Amino acid sequence: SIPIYDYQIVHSYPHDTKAFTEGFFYRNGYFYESTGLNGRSSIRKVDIESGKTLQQIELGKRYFGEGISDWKDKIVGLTWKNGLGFVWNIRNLRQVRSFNYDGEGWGLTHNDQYLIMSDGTPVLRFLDPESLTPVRTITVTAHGEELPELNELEWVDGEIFANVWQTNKIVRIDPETGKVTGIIDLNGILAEAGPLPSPIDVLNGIAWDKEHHRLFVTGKLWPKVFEITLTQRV
Ligand SMILES: [Ca+2]
Repeated sequence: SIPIYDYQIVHSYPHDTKAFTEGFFYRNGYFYESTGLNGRSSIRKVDIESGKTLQQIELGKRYFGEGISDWKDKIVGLTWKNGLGFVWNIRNLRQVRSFNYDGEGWGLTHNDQYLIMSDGTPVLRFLDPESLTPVRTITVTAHGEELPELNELEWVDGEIFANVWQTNKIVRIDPETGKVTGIIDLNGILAEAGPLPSPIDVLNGIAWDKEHHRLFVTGKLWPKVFEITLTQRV
């Protein structure tokens, strides 16, 4: 019953083959990426066409960054094992706040009212953007069963898209119910990426350009970001 979507590549853009993508979004014509880079973690503003960095901060050695999302004129970021997050001004990525949260923090996105965070479990949390505390909590299910390993997130036209860690699939989640209503199958997309680096890591990172309706997907150490369209299979 859950429709499956196949992809068509519209464009491929260069992606840093050393970049362990942990957070990824599109804003004001650019990509913003939270990356692990050889043991340390950075937040970068990236030119889409060239994949080159325009602006970057490197987090303190005590912290390792995970999901990031814009909120108004801020960027909000999660961490790997710190149980805390950060808020930066978007202009110069100056840190303005730290906040605590429960458990782990993997992917982060937002809709018009809330930040939405995953943590590698089936559970998604909707944060009040001022208090940065959970005001709604939902459990994600596919075929009526809990779906764990939810990672990078993106709000796309009223749905929550999520990477499922260790797979080449992206689930489309009904935000009212937590039910998976569609599955995007990206298996085989690496065969269309050109020469691959060694090592290479997993699919992870979804961004959405609301103005032009461009959907972008990438992965850890992946040599490309793909702009893709979707068609329902069968
Ligand atoms: Ca995202």
